[PDB]
Amino acid sequence: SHMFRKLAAESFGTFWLVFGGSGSAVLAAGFPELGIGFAGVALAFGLTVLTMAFAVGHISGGHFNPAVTIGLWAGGRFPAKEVVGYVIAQVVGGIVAAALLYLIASGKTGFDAAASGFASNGYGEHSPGGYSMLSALVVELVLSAGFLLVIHGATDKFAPAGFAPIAIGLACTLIHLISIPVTNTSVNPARSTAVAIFQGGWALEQLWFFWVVPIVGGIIGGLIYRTLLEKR
Amino acid sequence: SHMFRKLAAESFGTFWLVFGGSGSAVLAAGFPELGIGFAGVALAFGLTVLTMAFAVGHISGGHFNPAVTIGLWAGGRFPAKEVVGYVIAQVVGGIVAAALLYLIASGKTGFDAAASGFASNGYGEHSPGGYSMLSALVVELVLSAGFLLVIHGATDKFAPAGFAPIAIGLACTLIHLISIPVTNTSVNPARSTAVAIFQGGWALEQLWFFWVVPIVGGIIGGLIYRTLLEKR
Amino acid sequence: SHMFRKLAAESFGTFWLVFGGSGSAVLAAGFPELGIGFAGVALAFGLTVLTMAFAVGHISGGHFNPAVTIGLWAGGRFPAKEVVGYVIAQVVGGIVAAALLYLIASGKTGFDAAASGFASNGYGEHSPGGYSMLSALVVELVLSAGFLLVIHGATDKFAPAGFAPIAIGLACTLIHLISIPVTNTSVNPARSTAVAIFQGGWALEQLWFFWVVPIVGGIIGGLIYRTLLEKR
Amino acid sequence: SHMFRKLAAESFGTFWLVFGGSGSAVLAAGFPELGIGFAGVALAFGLTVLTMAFAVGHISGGHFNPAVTIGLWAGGRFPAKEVVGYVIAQVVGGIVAAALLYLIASGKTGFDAAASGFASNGYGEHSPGGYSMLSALVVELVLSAGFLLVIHGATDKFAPAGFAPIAIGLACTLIHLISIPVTNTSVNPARSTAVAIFQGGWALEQLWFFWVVPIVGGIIGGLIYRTLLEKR
Repeated sequence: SHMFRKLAAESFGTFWLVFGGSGSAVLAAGFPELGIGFAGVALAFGLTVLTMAFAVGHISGGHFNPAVTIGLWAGGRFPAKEVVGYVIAQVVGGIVAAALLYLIASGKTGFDAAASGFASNGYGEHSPGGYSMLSALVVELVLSAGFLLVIHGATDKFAPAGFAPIAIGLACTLIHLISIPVTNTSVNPARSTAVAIFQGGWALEQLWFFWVVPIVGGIIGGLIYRTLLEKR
Repeated sequence: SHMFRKLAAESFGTFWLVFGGSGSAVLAAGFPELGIGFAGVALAFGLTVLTMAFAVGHISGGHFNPAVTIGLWAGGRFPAKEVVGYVIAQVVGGIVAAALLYLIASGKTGFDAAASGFASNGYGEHSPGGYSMLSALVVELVLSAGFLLVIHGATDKFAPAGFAPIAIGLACTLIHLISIPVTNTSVNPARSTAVAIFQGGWALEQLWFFWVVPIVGGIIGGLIYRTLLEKR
Repeated sequence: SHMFRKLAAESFGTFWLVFGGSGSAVLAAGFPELGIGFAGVALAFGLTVLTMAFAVGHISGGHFNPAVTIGLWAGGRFPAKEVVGYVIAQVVGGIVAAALLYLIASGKTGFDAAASGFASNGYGEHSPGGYSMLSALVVELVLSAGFLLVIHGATDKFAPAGFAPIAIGLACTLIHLISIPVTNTSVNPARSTAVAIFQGGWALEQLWFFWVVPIVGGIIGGLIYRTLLEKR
Repeated sequence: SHMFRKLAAESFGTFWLVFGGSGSAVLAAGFPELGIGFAGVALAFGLTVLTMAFAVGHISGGHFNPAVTIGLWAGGRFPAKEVVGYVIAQVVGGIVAAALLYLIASGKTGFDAAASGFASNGYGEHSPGGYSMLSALVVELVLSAGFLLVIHGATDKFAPAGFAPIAIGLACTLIHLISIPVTNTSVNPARSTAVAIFQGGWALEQLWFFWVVPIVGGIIGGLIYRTLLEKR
């Protein structure tokens, strides 16, 4: 319940998320004949939220995501003052994991961080299924809103205590099963930023998208729970 | 505990279910070499129930399904008066998600909502494994009954509190692992309706089946728990 | 807490298990290009235990398995008098599901219940990987023991209440991930019996094995928890 | 709460882990056309921790891992005196499972424990993806630290009671989704030791690595939770 340690929890959580989620995508998804595919990456991603929320959610609330922190503010749960420190902690944490991951990935003949996307988020060409920008937009907006509708509900007063990390993490596996072919799935501006810095080309130029669209998405989910469903 | 907000919860839950479940099937199941297959779609489907039940089950009970609402009435848990509003909320919610999904899917060269089924439920030709009508019937009846036998038991007085969304959602992954090759799996009349409206052809003509057969199925499960297992 | 209803719970649980587990194996495991494989069947199997234990475990204890009932007796948890009724309830339940399943499977051109094993358990030729009898024995004995070491521990006094259906069901997914290539996995004499009656040939002649070996296995697990780990 | 029985719990837990995790890898991962792949093995591995922690964690704490026991000491949770007995119990348990597994695997024509690695951990050639030693190091250090950051947090005073076996086991599935292509994943010095003794060649010579690197890794995670995040 001291801020220095709350920021440490958040930096570590987002770290776990970016190391785990992206590590599975770069290291294991495509491994020939025995690789884990998109369903594997979705699972890893959502177990980074669930393990860490159980571990450090009781210290920080376990946001691990700028879009979650900003949406908790929108829905009346996080004070405007603590927002910016969390976002930075998260972004920092994610950068370190993505650099550690890069050093790992390059331990193998042929690794092209650039020519493989390095699990970066993108739309259009740099969409893995080649979905246009309007497909990228509508999917992140809907999925960020929803994501926050889950965090808000799961951690509500009259939501039986203890289970929110299960609700929230699995909602993060769900969201990846849905949107990977479309954008590789962000709904986390700090996840996109980590790997974009190591794809070095096309990722960095579409980055802004995955900062604007998840956040707007998550405010909306916060607004929908706050005004519609919470009262009571 | 106001009805307007309870209907909002239900519309949103069924929305999540149709966006998630169907979105995974249309967007990710068949993606070449890395796609999530039938086991992926089953998982997504059952995480739409579990996240949303945790999130909004404490507001509405989190039915998200006409067949569940009608079966809760049969087993003595939902009053006849509130049934019709829930069913409509659910059906509406599902329609919006299925339209949003359609706009997403069409962001990609080659998308034929019609020639691909758009994850609609069907029997005979329009059964993915080509199972006859009697296979379609017996599987939905058994699986709807069972589904409701789980909801009834999991949310029973003497069922330790908190865990029903886990029981109920996973029962929804289970049911999809079983029946997808047979009918693409409905046991949800509001799920079938959402996508059927966008397959535009063969789906709409078999629709009625997936309204009659899940409901009958779910009343039966409600009746079996009510008279057999609840008393005590 | 009346016996007639406790037997109904057990018949229904074992029913769910045999319909689900085997239904996934016969209907979905091998479906070309999108099928769920051995990992899918393992999951379905273990979600039949978890949903039903949550649903009817509070009525019966949710054994769903002759080897579990007989091992609960060994470890001092189930009285010798109630054993035989449970075993029969379980076996009956399983027979009905396996017949319903058969009617479903035959709704499709080419279905050979006999030439495909119908997910029956077997050793030697009728082992899917062709493991000898000594491989069949050691795997079921170890896995039945373990299974019961989990039921005993998970439902122990000083095991925090509520979570045993998660522990026990997932132990049932685990056990299938391990042993499917070896014997298709029984550790449930009532599961083997259900489908063996519909494979009609080689299954019925190896049946006895999967009645003797799981039970011995589960008594041992009961004995190991009772004398070693419970006291205290 | 007697030591003889606490050592029995630990020997049995590590046993389950090595039988399950490795059994899935040797028996099921590569089975042609229906095998469970790396995502299957990751799941089995992490369900050995979760079932056993639920089962025997309330007796011992359910460490099942020298690196976990040594890291619990570092983070101030396990007394230095009880460390060595646990490590040996764990190592013994694991040896027995790995021998039982070997007898199982050899029940099939063609089984070469040596030419197949027998799911042993290795770096360089004997890395399944051919990742250099510096990739092996950084991945285990990060993943052991993290692993212990999860155990510490999940079992913390102010972590709602009951859920730590879910947090901890799933963190063990996560860690395998990440690192299998790189080293087959150890973060468990007692897991590596079990199978290394049966690969008989290259495993035994790289062994030391997977004793030094996980432990250092897990002390660090213990140190990071102790000094940074616990106070309060």
